[PDB]
Amino acid sequence: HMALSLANYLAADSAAEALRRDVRAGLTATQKSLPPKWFYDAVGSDLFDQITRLPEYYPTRTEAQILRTRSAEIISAAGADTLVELGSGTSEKTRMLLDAMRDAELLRRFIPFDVDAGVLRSAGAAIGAEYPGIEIDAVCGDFEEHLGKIPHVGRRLVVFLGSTIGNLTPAPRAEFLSTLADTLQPGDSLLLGTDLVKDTGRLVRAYDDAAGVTAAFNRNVLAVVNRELSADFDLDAFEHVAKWNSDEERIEMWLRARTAQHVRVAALDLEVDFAAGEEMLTEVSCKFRPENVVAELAEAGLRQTHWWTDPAGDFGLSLAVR
Ligand SMILES: O=C(O)[C@H](Cc1c[nH+]c[nH]1)[NH+]1CCOCC1
Repeated sequence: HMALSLANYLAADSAAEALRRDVRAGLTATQKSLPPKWFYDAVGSDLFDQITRLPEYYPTRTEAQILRTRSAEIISAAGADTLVELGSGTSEKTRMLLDAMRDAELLRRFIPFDVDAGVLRSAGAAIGAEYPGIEIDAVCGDFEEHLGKIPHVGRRLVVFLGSTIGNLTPAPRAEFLSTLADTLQPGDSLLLGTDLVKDTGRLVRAYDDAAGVTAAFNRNVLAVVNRELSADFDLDAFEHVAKWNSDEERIEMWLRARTAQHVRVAALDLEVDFAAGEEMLTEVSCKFRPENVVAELAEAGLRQTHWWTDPAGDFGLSLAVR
């Protein structure tokens, strides 16, 4: 029910300042862009939840199937009594891992780490009910800033699933893995999900579904800016575009102005213009090669001890240690 510890390192005013800075920088750049972290307000989070069930969006169900068939092996290899989730704690994937830890009579502690305190409370109540006696220590924070705030207690399995790591470009990605590695003690393990290079048609369709749900998700960042910064983006004026970048081997989401648009952002005393056909970058989703996952882990000071992948080779999970 209500048993919980929660530390909260995210302030509303600090988030508001960050949005103002990001939007100013992003909209005044010659090549316009917006950071994807701002996708995930309440509406955008619900849209992403729906995305995970789209026929075209294979990543979630593919990762889940790997966990479904190999969770016992993962938990045995980790030997952890504490599950740290860099993420909500709300998915069936979490429960697959917790179940396996319970089955092995190892489970003692759950540490959900996410940006929404309300979500963490909900996760804590649900998990607390399903695994009686489990200790829950929630951390409300940003995984690019507050990894050092994660408690160093027990033998910890830190999981970073869904190929979230792919939403970081190489420089911030390397910094993230290095920082994360620095927090691991002997006996701790990282479980990392990475979406893999594959048929490019399938990749593009995964980010441009027939039902237009990803398009709604993408355009919602404009609604976020409209509401929070008193802007007047016309969402109907922007086309959703998903591209495969073969040089960087990443999916990119863009918003393309159908016609010329004049946008006023009142909170920033700012006016910007979009030319007809002008495109604005809103997200990258890097796709990996198995050999390069090993390399990127190595550069961060982590040794991959286990590698799991579906029979189609669509998705991969790494276990890595110091
Ligand atoms: O790149 C993706 O596949 C998604 C974001 C996304 C899905 N569809 C469009 N963007 N990310 C992966 C795991 O959760 C965090 C976000």
